[PDB]
Amino acid sequence: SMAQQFIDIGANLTDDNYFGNYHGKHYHEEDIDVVLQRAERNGLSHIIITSGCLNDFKKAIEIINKYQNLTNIKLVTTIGVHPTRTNELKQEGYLDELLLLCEKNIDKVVAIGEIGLDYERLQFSDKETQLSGYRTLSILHQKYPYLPFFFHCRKSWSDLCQLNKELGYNGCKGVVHCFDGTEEEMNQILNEGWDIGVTGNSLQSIELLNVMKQIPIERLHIETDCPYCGIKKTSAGFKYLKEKDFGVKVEKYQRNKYVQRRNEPSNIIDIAIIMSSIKHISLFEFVNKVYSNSMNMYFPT
Repeated sequence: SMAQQFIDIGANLTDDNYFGNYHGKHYHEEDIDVVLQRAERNGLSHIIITSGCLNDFKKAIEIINKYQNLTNIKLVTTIGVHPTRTNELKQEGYLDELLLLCEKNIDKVVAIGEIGLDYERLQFSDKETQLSGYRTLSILHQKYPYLPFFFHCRKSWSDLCQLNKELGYNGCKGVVHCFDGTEEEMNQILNEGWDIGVTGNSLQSIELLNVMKQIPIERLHIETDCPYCGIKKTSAGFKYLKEKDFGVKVEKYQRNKYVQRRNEPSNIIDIAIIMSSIKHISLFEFVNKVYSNSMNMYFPT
């Protein structure tokens, strides 16, 4: 009976922090329940739990199995291997196990992702391994040609665009998420038929604000990428917020309070506020249209 206002197209709910673990130490009880309660209280109706490898996918499925009966929020996930974990594709049986898990849980899967290329993180999966892995991952689109994409792109757009063409992705639906590129990259992305997802990282500088305000409203999605990417007091976008609660130190954890530096699905409102302000669109009109974008992209009827 709560409002249905937000779809978080990218929540990292498998992150250690939601199991009360911060850099290897256990601080508090696994609190996804209260994270979800706060999310419901702010009108989140669907949360796409991002998954980027076999372990993540197992975790995402466990969260959905455990919590779906305790929340009105639709919990779903994605199928794919993050460019930085494409090295894991070399282990024999890895891909088969991933594909079997996907098939058994296909009703929980709403995108192929998080997939793509990351040319700032080349130490576990080098450029060749990333390119190779992306090609291997095309089996997902082959098996499930109706699934839209959730793409990761860092300093790699020209290569990503070429690969998408080569693998026949062009003309499909998809979002380039956590976008922080240039105006020219934004326009090339839209020119290729894709949408753009905006997080707190997309809003960190005045230069980024001037790119994001140019995203056409009917091509825009919002997301938290939580626990990462919360608006900082340092952020350019912060100029547009009014009385943001930063929460409390993890040592002073309260069930009814935000943990400091732990972004949450409910913090998606920060993103809608900033975006609608810089685009000079009525907040509720903005909220409504972005909701519709994400529904038609990931939860079509």
